[PDB]
Amino acid sequence: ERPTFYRQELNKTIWEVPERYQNLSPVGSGAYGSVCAAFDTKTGLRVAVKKLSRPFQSIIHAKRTYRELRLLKHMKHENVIGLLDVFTPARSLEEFNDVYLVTHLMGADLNNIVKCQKLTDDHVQFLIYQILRGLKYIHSADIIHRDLKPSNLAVNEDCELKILDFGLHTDDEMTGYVATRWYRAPEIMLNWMHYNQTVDIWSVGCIMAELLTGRTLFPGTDHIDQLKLILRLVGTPGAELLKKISSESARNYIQSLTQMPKMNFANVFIGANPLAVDLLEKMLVLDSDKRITAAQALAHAYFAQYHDPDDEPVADPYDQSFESRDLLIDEWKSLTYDEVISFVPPP
Ligand SMILES: Cc1ccccc1C(=O)c1c[nH]c(C(=O)NCc2ccco2)c1
Repeated sequence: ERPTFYRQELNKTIWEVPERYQNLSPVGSGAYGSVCAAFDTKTGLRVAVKKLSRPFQSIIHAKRTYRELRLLKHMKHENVIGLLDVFTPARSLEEFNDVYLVTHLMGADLNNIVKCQKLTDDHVQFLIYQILRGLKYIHSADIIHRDLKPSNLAVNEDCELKILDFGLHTDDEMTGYVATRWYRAPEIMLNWMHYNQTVDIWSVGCIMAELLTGRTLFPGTDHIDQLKLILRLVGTPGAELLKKISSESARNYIQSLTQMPKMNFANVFIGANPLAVDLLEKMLVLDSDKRITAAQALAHAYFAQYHDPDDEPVADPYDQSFESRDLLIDEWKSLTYDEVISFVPPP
Protein backbone atom coordinates (compact mmCIF):
# COMPACT_ATOMS: atom_id res chain seq x y z
CA GLU A 1 0.00 0.00 0.00
CA ARG A 2 0.86 3.69 -0.61
CA PRO A 3 3.62 5.35 1.43
CA THR A 4 3.60 9.11 2.04
CA PHE A 5 5.69 11.28 -0.31
CA TYR A 6 7.53 14.52 0.46
CA ARG A 7 8.70 17.17 -1.97
CA GLN A 8 11.95 19.04 -2.41
CA GLU A 9 13.71 20.96 -5.12
CA LEU A 10 16.83 19.24 -6.39
CA ASN A 11 18.63 19.47 -9.74
CA LYS A 12 16.38 22.44 -10.64
CA THR A 13 13.25 20.20 -10.53
CA ILE A 14 10.78 19.01 -7.85
CA TRP A 15 11.58 15.53 -6.53
CA GLU A 16 8.66 13.81 -4.83
CA VAL A 17 9.80 10.61 -3.06
CA PRO A 18 8.59 8.29 -0.28
CA GLU A 19 9.51 9.18 3.32
CA ARG A 20 11.83 6.19 3.65
CA TYR A 21 14.33 8.04 1.34
CA GLN A 22 16.28 10.70 3.24
CA ASN A 23 19.31 12.93 2.63
CA LEU A 24 18.95 13.14 -1.16
CA SER A 25 22.08 14.57 -2.63
CA PRO A 26 22.56 15.13 -6.40
CA VAL A 27 25.44 13.05 -7.80
CA GLY A 28 25.24 13.83 -11.51
CA SER A 29 22.98 12.38 -14.19
CA GLY A 30 22.90 8.74 -15.43
CA ALA A 31 21.14 7.04 -18.35
CA TYR A 32 18.24 9.36 -19.33
CA GLY A 33 17.87 11.31 -16.03
CA SER A 34 19.30 12.99 -12.90
CA VAL A 35 20.56 10.81 -10.02
CA CYS A 36 20.56 11.47 -6.27
CA ALA A 37 22.23 9.48 -3.53
CA ALA A 38 19.88 8.76 -0.63
CA PHE A 39 19.78 6.82 2.60
CA ASP A 40 17.00 4.21 2.45
CA THR A 41 15.77 4.14 6.08
CA LYS A 42 13.74 1.00 5.44
CA THR A 43 16.74 -1.14 4.37
CA GLY A 44 19.70 0.85 5.75
CA LEU A 45 21.24 0.98 2.27
CA ARG A 46 22.95 3.89 0.54
CA VAL A 47 20.97 4.14 -2.67
CA ALA A 48 20.89 5.83 -6.03
CA VAL A 49 17.56 7.34 -6.98
CA LYS A 50 17.14 8.28 -10.63
CA LYS A 51 14.27 10.51 -11.72
CA LEU A 52 13.56 9.89 -15.39
CA SER A 53 13.71 12.98 -17.55
CA ARG A 54 10.41 13.43 -19.53
CA PRO A 55 9.76 9.67 -19.78
CA PHE A 56 6.72 9.95 -22.08
CA GLN A 57 7.59 12.96 -24.29
CA SER A 58 7.90 10.86 -27.52
CA ILE A 59 7.34 7.24 -28.64
CA ILE A 60 11.11 6.76 -28.53
CA HIS A 61 11.23 8.10 -24.95
CA ALA A 62 8.14 6.14 -23.81
CA LYS A 63 9.49 2.85 -25.13
CA ARG A 64 12.95 3.35 -23.63
CA THR A 65 11.41 4.13 -20.23
CA TYR A 66 9.47 0.86 -20.60
CA ARG A 67 12.66 -0.90 -21.73
CA GLU A 68 14.85 0.33 -18.90
CA LEU A 69 12.21 -0.64 -16.33
CA ARG A 70 11.71 -4.10 -17.86
CA LEU A 71 15.49 -4.64 -17.86
CA LEU A 72 16.04 -3.48 -14.29
CA LYS A 73 13.03 -5.53 -13.08
CA HIS A 74 14.49 -8.68 -14.58
CA MET A 75 18.08 -8.51 -13.29
CA LYS A 76 18.68 -10.42 -10.07
CA HIS A 77 22.36 -11.26 -9.80
CA GLU A 78 25.09 -10.22 -7.33
CA ASN A 79 27.17 -8.70 -10.15
CA VAL A 80 24.38 -6.88 -11.98
CA ILE A 81 22.60 -3.74 -10.85
CA GLY A 82 19.03 -4.73 -9.91
CA LEU A 83 15.99 -2.65 -9.07
CA LEU A 84 15.55 -2.04 -5.31
CA ASP A 85 12.43 0.05 -5.82
CA VAL A 86 10.43 1.86 -8.45
CA PHE A 87 7.82 4.49 -7.65
CA THR A 88 5.59 7.29 -8.90
CA PRO A 89 3.74 9.91 -6.86
CA ALA A 90 0.78 9.53 -9.26
CA ARG A 91 -2.31 7.87 -7.76
CA SER A 92 -3.62 6.65 -11.14
CA LEU A 93 -2.66 6.21 -14.80
CA GLU A 94 -4.39 9.52 -15.57
CA GLU A 95 -1.86 11.40 -13.49
CA PHE A 96 1.17 9.13 -14.21
CA ASN A 97 4.01 11.33 -15.59
CA ASP A 98 7.18 10.58 -13.57
CA VAL A 99 9.20 7.41 -12.91
CA TYR A 100 11.76 7.03 -10.18
CA LEU A 101 14.18 4.10 -10.13
CA VAL A 102 16.11 3.07 -6.99
CA THR A 103 19.27 0.88 -6.97
CA HIS A 104 22.44 0.22 -4.91
CA LEU A 105 24.94 3.07 -4.85
CA MET A 106 28.50 1.77 -4.71
CA GLY A 107 31.49 3.88 -3.61
CA ALA A 108 32.84 4.36 -7.15
CA ASP A 109 33.23 3.14 -10.69
CA LEU A 110 36.13 1.17 -12.20
CA ASN A 111 37.51 4.37 -13.74
CA ASN A 112 38.36 5.60 -10.23
CA ILE A 113 40.01 2.39 -9.23
CA VAL A 114 42.07 2.14 -12.50
CA LYS A 115 43.39 5.70 -11.96
CA CYS A 116 43.65 5.77 -8.13
CA GLN A 117 45.58 2.54 -7.03
CA LYS A 118 47.89 -0.23 -8.36
CA LEU A 119 46.20 -3.48 -9.35
CA THR A 120 47.77 -6.75 -8.32
CA ASP A 121 47.14 -9.77 -10.60
CA ASP A 122 44.74 -11.00 -7.88
CA HIS A 123 42.74 -7.76 -8.10
CA VAL A 124 42.52 -8.30 -11.86
CA GLN A 125 41.34 -11.90 -11.35
CA PHE A 126 38.64 -10.89 -8.88
CA LEU A 127 37.39 -7.95 -10.97
CA ILE A 128 37.32 -9.76 -14.37
CA TYR A 129 35.89 -12.90 -12.67
CA GLN A 130 33.04 -10.73 -11.43
CA ILE A 131 32.37 -9.06 -14.81
CA LEU A 132 32.28 -12.43 -16.59
CA ARG A 133 29.97 -13.89 -13.93
CA GLY A 134 27.44 -11.06 -14.36
CA LEU A 135 27.93 -11.27 -18.16
CA LYS A 136 27.20 -15.02 -18.25
CA TYR A 137 24.00 -14.19 -16.44
CA ILE A 138 23.04 -11.25 -18.74
CA HIS A 139 23.80 -13.23 -21.89
CA SER A 140 21.78 -16.20 -20.70
CA ALA A 141 18.71 -13.97 -20.74
CA ASP A 142 19.65 -13.06 -24.35
CA ILE A 143 20.51 -9.48 -23.39
CA ILE A 144 23.58 -7.74 -24.79
CA HIS A 145 25.28 -4.89 -22.93
CA ARG A 146 26.85 -3.22 -26.05
CA ASP A 147 28.37 -0.47 -23.93
CA LEU A 148 30.63 -2.19 -21.40
CA LYS A 149 33.47 0.12 -20.19
CA PRO A 150 34.99 1.02 -16.78
CA SER A 151 32.43 3.79 -16.09
CA ASN A 152 29.63 1.14 -16.38
CA LEU A 153 31.24 -0.89 -13.64
CA ALA A 154 30.25 -0.08 -10.08
CA VAL A 155 32.78 -1.19 -7.50
CA ASN A 156 32.62 -1.04 -3.72
CA GLU A 157 34.96 -0.64 -0.79
CA ASP A 158 35.79 -4.42 -1.03
CA CYS A 159 36.27 -4.67 -4.84
CA GLU A 160 32.76 -6.17 -5.22
CA LEU A 161 31.46 -5.18 -8.64
CA LYS A 162 28.10 -4.54 -10.32
CA ILE A 163 27.54 -3.96 -14.05
CA LEU A 164 25.27 -1.00 -15.03
CA ASP A 165 23.50 0.30 -18.17
CA PHE A 166 23.00 -3.00 -20.07
CA GLY A 167 20.82 -3.31 -23.20
CA LEU A 168 20.43 0.43 -23.88
CA HIS A 169 25.05 6.77 -28.25
CA THR A 170 24.82 9.65 -30.76
CA ASP A 171 27.30 9.68 -33.68
CA ASP A 172 28.76 12.79 -32.03
CA GLU A 173 29.26 10.92 -28.73
CA MET A 174 31.27 8.33 -30.64
CA THR A 175 33.56 10.91 -32.33
CA GLY A 176 37.22 11.56 -31.65
CA TYR A 177 39.49 10.77 -28.70
CA VAL A 178 36.69 9.45 -26.46
CA ALA A 179 36.35 6.55 -23.98
CA THR A 180 32.78 6.15 -25.16
CA ARG A 181 34.33 4.28 -28.17
CA TRP A 182 37.65 2.75 -26.92
CA TYR A 183 35.99 -0.49 -25.71
CA ARG A 184 33.80 -1.14 -28.72
CA ALA A 185 34.11 -4.24 -30.86
CA PRO A 186 35.34 -3.35 -34.37
CA GLU A 187 32.24 -4.94 -35.98
CA ILE A 188 29.92 -2.72 -34.01
CA MET A 189 32.25 0.31 -34.31
CA LEU A 190 32.24 0.20 -38.15
CA ASN A 191 28.93 -1.75 -38.63
CA TRP A 192 30.48 -4.69 -40.41
CA MET A 193 27.65 -7.05 -39.69
CA HIS A 194 24.65 -8.15 -37.70
CA TYR A 195 26.17 -8.15 -34.20
CA ASN A 196 25.45 -10.32 -31.16
CA GLN A 197 26.60 -10.80 -27.50
CA THR A 198 30.17 -11.61 -28.50
CA VAL A 199 30.75 -7.82 -28.85
CA ASP A 200 30.69 -7.78 -25.00
CA ILE A 201 33.61 -10.21 -24.63
CA TRP A 202 35.68 -7.83 -26.76
CA SER A 203 35.01 -4.99 -24.31
CA VAL A 204 35.98 -7.29 -21.42
CA GLY A 205 39.41 -7.91 -23.10
CA CYS A 206 39.93 -4.14 -23.44
CA ILE A 207 39.07 -3.63 -19.78
CA MET A 208 41.23 -6.52 -18.63
CA ALA A 209 44.25 -5.25 -20.65
CA GLU A 210 43.86 -1.85 -19.07
CA LEU A 211 43.66 -3.25 -15.50
CA LEU A 212 46.87 -5.13 -16.16
CA THR A 213 48.85 -2.27 -17.73
CA GLY A 214 47.12 0.86 -16.37
CA ARG A 215 46.71 2.06 -20.01
CA THR A 216 43.82 2.20 -22.50
CA LEU A 217 44.40 -0.73 -24.91
CA PHE A 218 43.08 1.08 -27.98
CA PRO A 219 42.88 4.83 -27.34
CA GLY A 220 42.03 5.72 -30.98
CA THR A 221 41.76 9.44 -31.87
CA ASP A 222 38.91 8.51 -34.19
CA HIS A 223 37.26 5.36 -35.68
CA ILE A 224 39.97 4.86 -38.34
CA ASP A 225 42.88 5.52 -35.95
CA GLN A 226 41.32 3.00 -33.48
CA LEU A 227 40.75 0.47 -36.23
CA LYS A 228 44.49 0.67 -37.01
CA LEU A 229 45.40 0.32 -33.31
CA ILE A 230 43.24 -2.84 -33.19
CA LEU A 231 44.50 -4.39 -36.46
CA ARG A 232 48.17 -3.79 -35.52
CA LEU A 233 47.57 -5.91 -32.41
CA VAL A 234 45.22 -8.60 -33.66
CA GLY A 235 46.18 -8.62 -37.34
CA THR A 236 44.18 -7.74 -40.44
CA PRO A 237 41.17 -10.03 -41.17
CA GLY A 238 41.67 -13.26 -43.12
CA ALA A 239 39.56 -14.53 -46.05
CA GLU A 240 37.06 -16.23 -43.81
CA LEU A 241 36.17 -13.07 -41.82
CA LEU A 242 35.98 -10.88 -44.94
CA LYS A 243 33.03 -12.94 -46.15
CA LYS A 244 31.15 -12.28 -42.90
CA ILE A 245 31.60 -8.54 -43.24
CA SER A 246 28.30 -8.19 -45.10
CA SER A 247 28.85 -4.45 -45.51
CA GLU A 248 30.45 -4.44 -48.97
CA SER A 249 31.51 -0.85 -48.41
CA ALA A 250 33.37 -1.65 -45.13
CA ARG A 251 34.73 -4.91 -46.53
CA ASN A 252 36.24 -2.93 -49.38
CA TYR A 253 37.87 -0.34 -47.04
CA ILE A 254 39.38 -3.13 -44.86
CA GLN A 255 40.90 -4.71 -47.93
CA SER A 256 42.78 -1.51 -48.76
CA LEU A 257 45.09 -1.95 -45.76
CA THR A 258 48.46 -3.71 -45.90
CA GLN A 259 48.08 -7.12 -44.34
CA MET A 260 49.53 -7.52 -40.85
CA PRO A 261 50.07 -10.59 -38.63
CA LYS A 262 48.75 -10.97 -35.07
CA MET A 263 51.39 -9.68 -32.68
CA ASN A 264 52.87 -11.75 -29.87
CA PHE A 265 50.78 -10.85 -26.75
CA ALA A 266 53.63 -11.96 -24.44
CA ASN A 267 55.70 -9.11 -25.82
CA VAL A 268 52.84 -6.67 -25.73
CA PHE A 269 51.87 -7.53 -22.15
CA ILE A 270 55.35 -7.81 -20.59
CA GLY A 271 55.40 -9.27 -17.10
CA ALA A 272 51.73 -10.24 -17.18
CA ASN A 273 50.68 -13.65 -15.75
CA PRO A 274 50.82 -16.12 -18.70
CA LEU A 275 47.30 -17.30 -17.91
CA ALA A 276 46.13 -13.69 -18.26
CA VAL A 277 47.93 -13.31 -21.62
CA ASP A 278 46.24 -16.56 -22.81
CA LEU A 279 42.79 -15.32 -21.77
CA LEU A 280 43.39 -11.96 -23.54
CA GLU A 281 44.21 -13.77 -26.80
CA LYS A 282 40.97 -15.73 -26.44
CA MET A 283 38.87 -12.59 -25.90
CA LEU A 284 40.60 -10.22 -28.40
CA VAL A 285 39.89 -12.21 -31.58
CA LEU A 286 38.73 -10.18 -34.55
CA ASP A 287 36.31 -12.85 -35.75
CA SER A 288 33.50 -12.51 -33.22
CA ASP A 289 32.34 -16.11 -33.91
CA LYS A 290 35.64 -17.36 -32.40
CA ARG A 291 35.88 -15.31 -29.17
CA ILE A 292 35.66 -17.16 -25.85
CA THR A 293 32.21 -16.85 -24.25
CA ALA A 294 31.55 -15.69 -20.66
CA ALA A 295 30.49 -19.19 -19.59
CA GLN A 296 33.71 -20.58 -21.13
CA ALA A 297 35.94 -17.89 -19.68
CA LEU A 298 34.77 -18.53 -16.10
CA ALA A 299 36.22 -22.02 -16.49
CA HIS A 300 39.67 -20.67 -17.64
CA ALA A 301 42.62 -21.45 -15.30
CA TYR A 302 43.20 -17.75 -14.59
CA PHE A 303 40.06 -17.84 -12.38
CA ALA A 304 40.87 -21.15 -10.62
CA GLN A 305 40.96 -19.24 -7.32
CA TYR A 306 37.38 -17.90 -7.77
CA HIS A 307 35.63 -20.27 -10.15
CA ASP A 308 32.74 -22.24 -8.74
CA PRO A 309 30.44 -23.93 -11.26
CA ASP A 310 27.61 -24.15 -8.67
CA ASP A 311 27.63 -20.50 -7.92
CA GLU A 312 27.59 -18.92 -11.38
CA PRO A 313 23.84 -18.66 -12.05
CA VAL A 314 21.84 -18.17 -15.26
CA ALA A 315 18.90 -15.86 -15.73
CA ASP A 316 15.24 -16.63 -15.94
CA PRO A 317 13.90 -16.19 -19.48
CA TYR A 318 13.62 -12.57 -20.70
CA ASP A 319 10.78 -11.78 -23.07
CA GLN A 320 11.72 -8.84 -25.27
CA SER A 321 9.10 -9.43 -27.95
CA PHE A 322 8.13 -5.83 -27.12
CA GLU A 323 11.30 -4.61 -28.87
CA SER A 324 9.79 -5.24 -32.30
CA ARG A 325 6.34 -3.93 -31.36
CA ASP A 326 4.84 -0.69 -32.76
CA LEU A 327 2.73 1.06 -30.11
CA LEU A 328 1.50 4.62 -29.42
CA ILE A 329 2.80 6.81 -26.56
CA ASP A 330 -0.26 6.15 -24.37
CA GLU A 331 0.23 2.35 -24.82
CA TRP A 332 3.96 2.29 -23.84
CA LYS A 333 2.89 4.49 -20.96
CA SER A 334 0.16 2.12 -19.78
CA LEU A 335 2.54 -0.80 -20.06
CA THR A 336 5.12 1.13 -17.98
CA TYR A 337 2.48 1.87 -15.33
CA ASP A 338 1.51 -1.77 -15.00
CA GLU A 339 5.21 -2.59 -14.47
CA VAL A 340 5.54 0.05 -11.71
CA ILE A 341 2.33 -1.03 -9.96
CA SER A 342 3.21 -4.71 -9.93
CA PHE A 343 6.75 -4.28 -8.58
CA VAL A 344 7.64 -6.58 -5.67
CA PRO A 345 10.83 -5.56 -3.79
CA PRO A 346 13.68 -8.04 -3.27
CA PRO A 347 13.52 -10.37 -0.17
C1 LIG B 1 21.77 2.28 -13.48
C2 LIG B 1 20.84 3.01 -12.57
C3 LIG B 1 19.51 2.62 -12.50
C4 LIG B 1 18.65 3.27 -11.66
C5 LIG B 1 19.10 4.33 -10.91
C6 LIG B 1 20.42 4.74 -10.98
C7 LIG B 1 21.29 4.07 -11.81
C8 LIG B 1 22.72 4.47 -11.90
O1 LIG B 1 23.11 5.19 -12.80
C9 LIG B 1 23.63 3.94 -10.91
C10 LIG B 1 23.26 3.03 -9.94
N1 LIG B 1 24.35 2.74 -9.19
C11 LIG B 1 25.45 3.42 -9.62
C12 LIG B 1 26.72 3.26 -8.97
O2 LIG B 1 26.90 2.57 -7.98
N2 LIG B 1 27.74 3.92 -9.59
C13 LIG B 1 29.06 3.80 -9.03
C14 LIG B 1 29.45 5.08 -8.45
C15 LIG B 1 29.10 5.71 -7.28
C16 LIG B 1 29.80 6.93 -7.28
C17 LIG B 1 30.53 6.96 -8.45
O3 LIG B 1 30.33 5.82 -9.18
C18 LIG B 1 25.01 4.18 -10.69
